[PDB]
Amino acid sequence: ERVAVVGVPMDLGVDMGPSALRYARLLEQLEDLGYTVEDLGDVPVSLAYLEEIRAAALVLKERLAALPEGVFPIVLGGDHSLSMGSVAGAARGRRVGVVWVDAHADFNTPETSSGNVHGMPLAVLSGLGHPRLTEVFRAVDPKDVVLVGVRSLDPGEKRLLKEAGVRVYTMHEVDRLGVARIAEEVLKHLQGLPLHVSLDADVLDPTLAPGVGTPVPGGLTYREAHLLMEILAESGRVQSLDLVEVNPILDERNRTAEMLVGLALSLLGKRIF
Amino acid sequence: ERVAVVGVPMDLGVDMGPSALRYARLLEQLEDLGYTVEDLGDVPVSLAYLEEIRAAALVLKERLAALPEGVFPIVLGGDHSLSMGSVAGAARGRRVGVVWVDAHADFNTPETSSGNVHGMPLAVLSGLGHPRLTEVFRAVDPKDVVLVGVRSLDPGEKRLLKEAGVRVYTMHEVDRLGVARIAEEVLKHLQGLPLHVSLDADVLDPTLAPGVGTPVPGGLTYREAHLLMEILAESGRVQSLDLVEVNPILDERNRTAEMLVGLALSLLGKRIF
Amino acid sequence: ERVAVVGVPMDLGVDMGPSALRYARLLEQLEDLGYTVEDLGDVPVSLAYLEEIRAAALVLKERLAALPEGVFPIVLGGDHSLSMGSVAGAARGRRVGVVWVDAHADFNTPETSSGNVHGMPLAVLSGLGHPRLTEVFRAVDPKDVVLVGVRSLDPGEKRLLKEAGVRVYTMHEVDRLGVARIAEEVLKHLQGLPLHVSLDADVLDPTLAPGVGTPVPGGLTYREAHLLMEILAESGRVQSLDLVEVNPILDERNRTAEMLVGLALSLLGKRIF
Amino acid sequence: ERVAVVGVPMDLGVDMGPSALRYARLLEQLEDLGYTVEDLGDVPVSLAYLEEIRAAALVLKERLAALPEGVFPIVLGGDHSLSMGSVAGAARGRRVGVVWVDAHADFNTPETSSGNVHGMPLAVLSGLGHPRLTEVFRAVDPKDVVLVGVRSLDPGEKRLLKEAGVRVYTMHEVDRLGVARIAEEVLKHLQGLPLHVSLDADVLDPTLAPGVGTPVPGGLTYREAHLLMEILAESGRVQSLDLVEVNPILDERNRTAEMLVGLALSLLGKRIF
Amino acid sequence: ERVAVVGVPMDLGVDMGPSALRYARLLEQLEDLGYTVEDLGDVPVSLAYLEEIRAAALVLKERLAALPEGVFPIVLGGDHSLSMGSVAGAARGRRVGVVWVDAHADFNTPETSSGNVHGMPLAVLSGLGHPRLTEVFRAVDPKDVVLVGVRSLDPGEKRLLKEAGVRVYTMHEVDRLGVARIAEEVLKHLQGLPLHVSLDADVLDPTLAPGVGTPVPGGLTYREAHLLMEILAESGRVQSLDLVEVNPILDERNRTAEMLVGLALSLLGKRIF
Amino acid sequence: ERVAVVGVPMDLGVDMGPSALRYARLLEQLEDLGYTVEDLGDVPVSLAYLEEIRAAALVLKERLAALPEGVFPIVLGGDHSLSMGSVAGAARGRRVGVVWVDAHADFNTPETSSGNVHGMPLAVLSGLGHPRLTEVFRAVDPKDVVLVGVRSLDPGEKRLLKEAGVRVYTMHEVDRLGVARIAEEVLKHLQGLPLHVSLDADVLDPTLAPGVGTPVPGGLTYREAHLLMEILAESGRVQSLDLVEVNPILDERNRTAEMLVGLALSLLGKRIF
Ligand SMILES: N[C@@H](CCCC[NH3+])C(=O)O
Ligand SMILES: N[C@@H](CCCC[NH3+])C(=O)O
Ligand SMILES: N[C@@H](CCCC[NH3+])C(=O)O
Ligand SMILES: N[C@@H](CCCC[NH3+])C(=O)O
Ligand SMILES: N[C@@H](CCCC[NH3+])C(=O)O
Ligand SMILES: N[C@@H](CCCC[NH3+])C(=O)O
Ligand SMILES: [Mn+2]
Ligand SMILES: [Mn+2]
Ligand SMILES: [Mn+2]
Ligand SMILES: [Mn+2]
Ligand SMILES: [Mn+2]
Ligand SMILES: [Mn+2]
Ligand SMILES: [Mn+2]
Ligand SMILES: [Mn+2]
Ligand SMILES: [Mn+2]
Ligand SMILES: [Mn+2]
Ligand SMILES: [Mn+2]
Ligand SMILES: [Mn+2]
Repeated sequence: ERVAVVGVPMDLGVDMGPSALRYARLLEQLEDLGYTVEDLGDVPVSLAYLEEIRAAALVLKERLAALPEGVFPIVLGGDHSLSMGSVAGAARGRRVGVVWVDAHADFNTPETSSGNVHGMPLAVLSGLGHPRLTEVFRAVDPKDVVLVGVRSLDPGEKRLLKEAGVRVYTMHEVDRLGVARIAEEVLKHLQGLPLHVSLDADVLDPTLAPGVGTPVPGGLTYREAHLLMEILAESGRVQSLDLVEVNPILDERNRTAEMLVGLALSLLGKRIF
Repeated sequence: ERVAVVGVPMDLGVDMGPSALRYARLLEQLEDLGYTVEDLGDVPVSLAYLEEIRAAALVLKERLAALPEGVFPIVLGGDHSLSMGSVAGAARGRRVGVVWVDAHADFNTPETSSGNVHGMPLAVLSGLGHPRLTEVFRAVDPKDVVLVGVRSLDPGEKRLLKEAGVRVYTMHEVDRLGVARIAEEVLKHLQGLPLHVSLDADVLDPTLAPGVGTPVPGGLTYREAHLLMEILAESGRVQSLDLVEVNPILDERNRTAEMLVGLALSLLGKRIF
Repeated sequence: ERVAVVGVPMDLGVDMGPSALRYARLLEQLEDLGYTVEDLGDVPVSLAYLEEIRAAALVLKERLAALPEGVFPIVLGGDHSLSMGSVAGAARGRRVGVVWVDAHADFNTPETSSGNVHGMPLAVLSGLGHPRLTEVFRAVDPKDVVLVGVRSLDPGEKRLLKEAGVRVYTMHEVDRLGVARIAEEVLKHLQGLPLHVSLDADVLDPTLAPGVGTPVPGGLTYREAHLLMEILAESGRVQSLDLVEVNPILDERNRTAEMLVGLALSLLGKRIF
Repeated sequence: ERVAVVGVPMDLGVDMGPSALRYARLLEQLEDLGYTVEDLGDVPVSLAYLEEIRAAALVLKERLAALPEGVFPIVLGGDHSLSMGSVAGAARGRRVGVVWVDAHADFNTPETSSGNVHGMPLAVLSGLGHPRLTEVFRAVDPKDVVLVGVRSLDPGEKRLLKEAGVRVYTMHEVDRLGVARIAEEVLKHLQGLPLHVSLDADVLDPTLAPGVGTPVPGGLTYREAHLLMEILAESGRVQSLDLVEVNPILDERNRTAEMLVGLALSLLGKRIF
Repeated sequence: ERVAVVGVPMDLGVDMGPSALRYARLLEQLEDLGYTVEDLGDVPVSLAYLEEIRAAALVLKERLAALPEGVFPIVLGGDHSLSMGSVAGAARGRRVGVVWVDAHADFNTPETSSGNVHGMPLAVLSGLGHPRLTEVFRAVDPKDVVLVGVRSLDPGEKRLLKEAGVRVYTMHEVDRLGVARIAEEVLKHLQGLPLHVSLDADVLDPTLAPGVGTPVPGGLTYREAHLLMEILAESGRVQSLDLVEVNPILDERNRTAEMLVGLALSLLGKRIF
Repeated sequence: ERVAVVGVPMDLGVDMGPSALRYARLLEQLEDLGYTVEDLGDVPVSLAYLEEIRAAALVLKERLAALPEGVFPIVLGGDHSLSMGSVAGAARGRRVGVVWVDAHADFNTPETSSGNVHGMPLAVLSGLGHPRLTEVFRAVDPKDVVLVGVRSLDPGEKRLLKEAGVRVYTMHEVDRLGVARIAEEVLKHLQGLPLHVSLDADVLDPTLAPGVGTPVPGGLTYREAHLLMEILAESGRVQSLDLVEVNPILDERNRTAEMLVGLALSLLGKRIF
């Protein structure tokens, strides 16, 4: 019944993502859906910038852990790095499954690689990476993580993912199996666990979502993304959500932000029938 | 072997739809397919406009009912309201299955809703709605009706559809099951019955068919629409067809009209092999 | 030019009907008439027996549907129940008119009645009755059905027939109008449609055709039956035929089977001049 | 989400009530509350005047009955007589509970009494009174009616009310039990039913609402009226509302109209917290 | 249309339950209802007996999973322990709602308690209990389970039920709310899911069903039990059924078995009107 | 103030019902209630027996029609067939509502069915059935009839009841709505009309009233039956009553007759407070 929205304008043009999502009327539409919604505003944001990222993500983690239970958090973001804080915070010390819907795996470590932290959050959350990050953000077991829509990986990432035993559904599996079957398998693999969904806008085909920093051709269609959100919603186990990497500076008429808002609605129960 | 084409330029810019469809060479192409074709011209068209709609639809019903049996009728339209007359007329007092391919259910009543009659034809045909319409247009049992491609419904419509027991395949089912399976299920549900296909241009994704009054994203692809028509055609039970809601004023290079003409050809037997 | 004969020795002594008909030289006489004939042998036959009947009729339906078009099928039978499969199969998914020449209407449902399925085939074909049957055998529309020679009906049957709007020519109409006029009206009522003739031996007066399970006095004379067949033949629209209910165990010198073979020859063009 | 406002400037100076209510910014404030509002304008108004009243109320009934379901109607009025049409029209043929908040019971018949029709609407609605009125306005069972705030009754009225079994909460009961308890009892007595609230401005103490034709001392306080509206709103069952008897000619700075507009907002969800 | 009946004479005198139920003409009456029925015979049955129970339940699970889809399975039993296999098998790997109509919750684990396995099946099915059982029988999410008619619970059970979040309707709720409302709430709570109904004879008042191992006073009346079955039947979502714990050795004239057969008929569509 | 009791010992062991009812001191208790009572004795009684039934019922009709108005008639019976005469006679040519409290609908016609006339009285009274009966006993419009407590119907009866538009409250509705609400709805449905109550002993659960020819489990409880009678009594519109189908030969200590006598007392005003 209750939903809390918090923004993380972190870009360490994605820092404009939270405003774009708000402008796509995420809040008004959540209310039309029957939810009572509260906008918590934005979390202050001031190798590269590791400490600054740590500081911001820490505020986020603490902000989410404070929420009275029963309040569904939706984090609007810039960098996917914010997920280190959102997942750790939203998990509330309990075992949660993570469904990472992204064109990338974000499973790099300082060792595997351009040194961008927003390319290592899922690894950090899994307990792999720089100590200053894992010490406060490790929050999920690699076996309780599922990647969906992946189509671009670094050599080092591939190794780590395999070593860690993370279930990965690349676009190859999406094409081969279909979203309906994959969604079912995702729920089975993470059965009995509350689920945190982290949705990176770049999972959508670039033709549909141009407003992303690292576009990769051959992504999910509008319909597949909605189906995935609908099936995950049906499970009734989704407890939190990240809407990240929206970059209005590369977008067209804010359609990428509008896309993600529509997907959030589907994930929270909006149905045709 | 025989096909009769009649237009209903009713908009009570869709009134330009019949001309657009004729300009897309529906007639010439039906002949290339081996059918002998006759253009019957247009039916005269002069809450909102209920009596005027009733009058026009009545002329249409009578015109179709008077056709010699064995002559396949294709009604070109503006408003989907014309289907009250086309289905009642093409049914010939007989039990017919109705396959409504539309982004909407057109199952509203004066009570459920903007008062537009073109949003109530399927309800009327099923015997629900204003007495002045149901008294002369009721023509199908709700159980012999199947909706395909629906992605937008009003609250009242949902209730009526469930109460009536109408089989509904929304885009969610389309994504989940696939058109092939849905087409098979349609034929099974309406097994042994002649079939009337009512095709609303808006069932197609807006990116593919922009020339429609009420576009709704996430529609059928070009291929899916043809596959549906081809499987229905294989049954050999299709007996009549409506090609409605084409709006050239909102279209681009008449591509929406061309889309529907191609779909009509597939429904009438055109095959790749 | 081509005729295919198939037997259905179903009695769920009419199971001996196919052999009796073959022994009456149906095949040799069809050849003398100029047809190239192929005997397909018999379809395997193993409330009462509904599933067994469904199985056998389904094999029949598939066998007929698989025939190359242009091949006239003649089904020899025991129970008239086989018509659920012969009509559905011979229809080939297209609209066909049914001329049911029988002393009975076979229009009962499980509700209207002794529970014998061979008393419900026409109702099933018309979409009325047990779901397990109508779901695979519904194949004709009530207004495309004409009963000729009826002289015995159950109370429930009368209701269903009137509700369904089936054109019925009982012996009262035969006596009042004459076969010539009735045949003309049958063709008019089913104008433009290919015709399936289902001939039950009991339509003939018992004095002429004793070999039937449920004889009813006051039936058609030898000449009337031949006149009906000859006029239907002249239309050039007859596409399939059932020769059912021949029971050699109750017959005299196989004359009933010989009667039906003679009528089949008239239906297929045999003429005095 | 949707609200429709219609006025009935009937005084057969209360005819100036609709304008006064509109000038109190009822519409603008409903929008600030989040509702989408449509002003339908006024219904034409031309023993005493029974036929003229009937005509106007009939137009009103039809106008409300034609509204798409889901649209909350608020009728602005002069005479409370308009309620014969508003309740009958807003009921939509279904069983509805009526909460009549008035200093009077308006339960007179031509027999019980000054012949003013605006003193008989509730009786008429309950099926008691002149045939010309009950024949088209009877719309509620006396047992689904609850009067709140009554402090002035005619001898005849008392008899009819008791005979009919109408639940009446006079100011004596208000003083004794308190509005909170009375509001709870009202919802219980009319449990499971959609509610129509008819608010007569004279239910409020004259010192607070001087702009009324028949002021009666000892009415509801500002706070009690708002509490009643808030508790009724919490039920989520209120479907329609009448704001009647506002007379600007006897008012002071339009405060009575402003009072009612404030109460309408409370009834529609406005809350301090 | 199709029903398969299988018995599990497990008592590890309830082992005589399957014969008692068959003697109550379950099969003959299902056919009178219009279903085609097949008796699959019985599944071989040879802390306490955990492995033997596991073996039998496994055979049952496989037998049901192997059934062609569309075939409604009814499992006749001795011990309710058989449900570990019937539910897992009937679920067919898909998400199913479970309606457990029992005087007990059968939600014990080896830890919570007399060590009887037939007092732990629902817990096992929910994934709680001995590993040897949960590894092959876990098949439902605690949130998709609803208990109806409970009137006897162990301290440990109460904890587990609350921890798991299982919706429980004890006889207190039944008395307070009424079966009509409870049935509605059950369907809502398990909306959109196929339903498996597990009916324990002891849910019925002992005065009505004496033939049960653990009778508990204050149970459901004959009418309440039929109403529950009728409302669940109306949903059209019931896909499987268990009829367990019938003990003819403690019964009177087999009335408990006859009671359950009647309830099965109501659940499968039998209605007064 | 005045009550007339007449018996109809018709069984064409229910013929012993009138004596059983008298022995239950119906008369003495009616006097204790304040009524002046007169026993008119019994009406002479000499497909099946249609003419004999007609003759007896006719004598009954004439006997009741001849009673001075203001005298409440109570007819004690054997067969419910007597109601053809009691209702027609008690109606006195005026429009009366009929409350048929029975486990059966008695709405059969010679066509719908074992040919027992006592299974067709309500139909006859409604103008459906054998001409010999309807010509002299038709006396009520199907729309002024309400059945309460029904739990057993023949297929044909269902059709006739729906066709005729008779309001039917089966035990399913009783369980769902409760007698209180049903009694209110009965009075509303028959508002403004004098009421004739026909009470068949078999409406009561067999466990409570074993003395009936066709017992059907799941009937009304003692309290429900008294509540129904008390609410009908409160209306003050009940004008006549039949107490039928009491069979002392199948009864236990005349408790069924005592049950009905008690119910008559409640119907005639006996109250606890
Ligand atoms: N509309 C936002 C711009 C996004 C800024 C994020 N820091 C603001 O101007 O407040
Ligand atoms: N070419 C057609 C145009 C279709 C018009 C819509 N009422 C004409 O104007 O004759
Ligand atoms: N001539 C066949 C007899 C068919 C009668 C029924 N199955 C045979 O005996 O081989
Ligand atoms: N303001 C209104 C006056 C109240 C009218 C009521 N009929 C007008 O001048 O339109
Ligand atoms: N009639 C059953 C008896 C059920 C006893 C429990 N195993 C049998 O086949 O012997
Ligand atoms: N005691 C009554 C008995 C009624 C049985 C019905 N004809 C008598 O012999 O007069
Ligand atoms: Mn990412
Ligand atoms: Mn990414
Ligand atoms: Mn449409
Ligand atoms: Mn549309
Ligand atoms: Mn026949
Ligand atoms: Mn026959
Ligand atoms: Mn008033
Ligand atoms: Mn007043
Ligand atoms: Mn149990
Ligand atoms: Mn139990
Ligand atoms: Mn009766
Ligand atoms: Mn009865």
